[PDB]
Amino acid sequence: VNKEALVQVAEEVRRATGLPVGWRDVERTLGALRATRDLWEAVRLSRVPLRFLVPIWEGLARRGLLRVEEGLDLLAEVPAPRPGEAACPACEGRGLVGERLPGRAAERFLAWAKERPEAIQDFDQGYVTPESTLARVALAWNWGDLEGKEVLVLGDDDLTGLAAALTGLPKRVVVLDADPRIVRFLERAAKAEGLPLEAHVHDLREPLPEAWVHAFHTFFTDPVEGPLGLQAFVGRGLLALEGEGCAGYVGLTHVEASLAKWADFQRFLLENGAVITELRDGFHVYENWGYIEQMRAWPWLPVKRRPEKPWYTSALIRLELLRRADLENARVEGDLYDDEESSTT
Amino acid sequence: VNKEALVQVAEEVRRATGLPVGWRDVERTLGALRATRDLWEAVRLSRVPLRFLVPIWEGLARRGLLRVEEGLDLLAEVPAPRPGEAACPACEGRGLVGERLPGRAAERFLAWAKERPEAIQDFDQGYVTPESTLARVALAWNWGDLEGKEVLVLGDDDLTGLAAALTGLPKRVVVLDADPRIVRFLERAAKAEGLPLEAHVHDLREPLPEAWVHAFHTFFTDPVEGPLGLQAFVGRGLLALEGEGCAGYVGLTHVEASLAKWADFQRFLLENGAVITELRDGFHVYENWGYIEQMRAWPWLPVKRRPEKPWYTSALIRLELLRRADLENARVEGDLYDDEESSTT
Ligand SMILES: CSC[C@H]1O[C@@H](n2cnc3c(N)ncnc32)[C@H](O)[C@@H]1O
Ligand SMILES: CSC[C@H]1O[C@@H](n2cnc3c(N)ncnc32)[C@H](O)[C@@H]1O
Ligand SMILES: NCCCCN(CCCN)CCCN
Ligand SMILES: NCCCCN(CCCN)CCCN
Ligand SMILES: [Fe+3]
Repeated sequence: VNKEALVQVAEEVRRATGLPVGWRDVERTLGALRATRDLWEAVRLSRVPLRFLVPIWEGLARRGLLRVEEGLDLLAEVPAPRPGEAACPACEGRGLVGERLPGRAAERFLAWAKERPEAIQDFDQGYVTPESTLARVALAWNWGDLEGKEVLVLGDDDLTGLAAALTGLPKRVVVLDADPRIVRFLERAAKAEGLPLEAHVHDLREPLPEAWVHAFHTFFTDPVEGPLGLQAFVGRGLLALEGEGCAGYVGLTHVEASLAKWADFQRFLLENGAVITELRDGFHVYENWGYIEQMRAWPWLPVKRRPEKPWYTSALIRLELLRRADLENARVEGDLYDDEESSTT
Repeated sequence: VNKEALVQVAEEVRRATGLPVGWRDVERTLGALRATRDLWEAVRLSRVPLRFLVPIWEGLARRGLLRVEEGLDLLAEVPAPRPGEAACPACEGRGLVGERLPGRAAERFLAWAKERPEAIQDFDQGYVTPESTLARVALAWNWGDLEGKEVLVLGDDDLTGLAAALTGLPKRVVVLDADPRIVRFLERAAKAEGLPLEAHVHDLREPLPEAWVHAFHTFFTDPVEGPLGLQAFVGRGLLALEGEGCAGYVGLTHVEASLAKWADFQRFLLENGAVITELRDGFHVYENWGYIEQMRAWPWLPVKRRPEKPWYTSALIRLELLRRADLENARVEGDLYDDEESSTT
């Protein structure tokens, strides 16, 4: 197997699906398979969308390069790099450790996370590990985006708002979520701990209310990944920021977003006056959600076994505004949970 | 002292200098000074250009907010966050570690580093610590940008090329540098260790030779940071990549580049076919160079004592091409080593 084989597998998939699948996506697919035969692990190692993975694995099987039988087994020596093991074990490759946060935030957060609302399918929910929440908050601590600042959290299954509020740092934390279970849990924690934390039921398919426009120094979001998802979560965040000097924290996956779409996201940020100052790939590790068998991709999977360990991960982005973001504050139209590269909804 | 003072301090500096100095840079300046009396540590904690910090420190002193003597001491309570301390100590916040590299590369690189050429001012040199180099290469290993790949290094006081060769992963490594000392050291190492590693004297102000155009899968550079430096090094590197699916690794400082120049750099990348997949800020720690008292900024400093520990740092950026970059291969006109934001030449 040689380099042109990778090119032809991609073009074939590009022809069937209309999606931006290139040869390096095929290389990555094969590279992961050098290290694992487990489907979920292959996904984690690959950094390719699950929507691309399925037809690539099938194209590869058609050519006799891959055996699909209770696992994904390579049949040939391949022209693809093996995954390297360079990640720092002490911080799981993050570079940041939440244990270091003040106000004993890390230990107090673990107590709350034990009673957290379970992830549900209606809102594309699936929460990150506690260490991932605490480290995302620690990035914001390190960049001076918590202390004395007004913090907005757009969707909060991860409980970032709680973690941010437990540090003692923020002036206040406001959390928006469509799910009353998350709002109520946050309001129970706020009252029990004495935290300057409020939470409100709001569906981000509808415009951001005027109280929250240009009213915050810092936002966090781990959003749905459409262009619709970027209108519903990130565009709203940008509009919520007062302006120059305000910062945003954004989750970004490979599983549901290609590099062509990472580039569309980055171009959206740069054209609306922001700049990226951190992009830590693989920063968030997700806890397995209960509804995996009900997602769109499940019937497509070549091997179907419930995962037993984490496999879904995302990058953490920090952006900062160089000027005020005057974006439209419009309704989302179209199905937020049906992006063409989505798979876990 | 309210936020409007922060804005006035920035507006004065901006008006005096013509440079993009904003309120958040003044907040960052002050935030750092909450945490240290030491000028070099204040630079490291600030994330502000030294060309900015000098006049901000002077503007603060003029308003009776900062005492400047054998240390920098704040004279009032200030609305500025204290920088957080959540970096993982194990990997110095990078998330990556060199020790696991293949070929026993870490251990072998350390021994060659002991005899490295010392940094000279003629070429704006200043090498990162050995672990910074190794971690930079390890990021490339984790992203599959070394194994069976053709690697170009554009400038190499850091000896990234030797470190990458020592893994035994690349197909080959080509190093270009204007300094014959760097070239000759690499040749000797290549010969002694039997590595597929070659080095050539080349001045990046001149066109990339045709034999290196669109010839590589991976490049590394830690470049001079003007518009011009970014054209001589990064624009060359992009031209050197074959195209879609190829990777670049770029060092980018706060010390000599503002957030506005970071945003100009990011837009350059995105409009030339690239996408950022990693941006780890503060990844590289730099060893203190000999000619510090002959650098441009030295007479500007409000206190003048040799640094006893590291203070200059830079981000590590990973870019990937979504398509071929067809940039011009023209001669770079102007003064490479005299960018408006430069301070360490
Ligand atoms: C997208 S999953 C991250 C979070 O955003 C929330 N979320 C998902 N969809 C919406 C929506 N349309 N409006 C508001 N919050 C949402 C979820 O309930 C979860 O806490
Ligand atoms: C910017 S310093 C990093 C490296 O680039 C090299 N360098 C600096 N200027 C040039 C140039 N004009 N052409 C090639 N290499 C350069 C230095 O010798 C060093 O090893
Ligand atoms: N469907 C469960 C996985 C959700 C991942 N995130 C969506 C990103 C892809 N569009 C939301 C996670 C919130 N913590
Ligand atoms: N003048 C000494 C400091 C120069 C910094 N540059 C050194 C590059 C080689 N390691 C890098 C600036 C970041 N692009
Ligand atoms: Fe670490």
